[PDB]
Amino acid sequence: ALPQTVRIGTDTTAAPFSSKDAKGEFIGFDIDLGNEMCKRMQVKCTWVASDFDALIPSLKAKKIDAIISSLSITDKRQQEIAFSDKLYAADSRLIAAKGSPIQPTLESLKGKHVGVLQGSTQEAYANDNWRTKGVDVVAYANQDLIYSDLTAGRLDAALQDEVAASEGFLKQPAGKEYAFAGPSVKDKKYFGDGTGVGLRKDDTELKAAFDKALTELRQDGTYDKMAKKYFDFNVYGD
Ligand SMILES: N[C@@H](Cc1c[nH]c[nH+]1)C(=O)O
Repeated sequence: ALPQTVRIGTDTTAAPFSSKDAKGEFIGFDIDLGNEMCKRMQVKCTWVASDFDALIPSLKAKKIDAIISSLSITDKRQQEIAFSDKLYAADSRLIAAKGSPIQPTLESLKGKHVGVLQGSTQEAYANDNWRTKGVDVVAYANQDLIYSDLTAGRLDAALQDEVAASEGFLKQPAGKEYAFAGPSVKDKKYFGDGTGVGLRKDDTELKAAFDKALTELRQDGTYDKMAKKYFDFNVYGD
């Protein structure tokens, strides 16, 4: 007994997963995965653009029915919502100007201005480990503002999902002066185990339907073919 229409919230400032084209249409791997799952679930879907920090509150308030927005599956979030099976892996990594000495350490970052998406796992990590100890962690409503402040020289660095930074910024016109600063930062507590569709905990049938559709599109190679549009590596992980 699925609803006729499933409302999916997403933060469209995370190319190549979720963004808007020049005419305002939603594009990216998350959008492809969502549309493909909806097709297989035989439901209509409405995409809803939202600031990232509003997605979980909107889901709990029933203003949307699902989140597909590179939403990392973390222990903390499991206390509040449910998740589909893994959509893809997502590690975090710092970016800074090319030639910057910056590393993802307190010693390197103390007093420096570091941008993070408000509501993100990166904000949680940076707040607990960096802000408490004297890094100027600045939290933003969306990632476009982060990249804008970085290129304006207002930020020294920014922490976000690695593949989004690489494919959506470093390899794009705006990010040519920038590069990764240090290696990815893996931390089981903060960063979770890949991303998934966020769902209300009581929506057991909707979860089962998303899980079934995801399995199905992985089984028949649709996942790999869609992924190949964006990535020359195994985005799913393990
Ligand atoms: N994957 C991270 C960061 C992110 C998701 N969407 C945009 N940024 C999170 O779930 O918090």
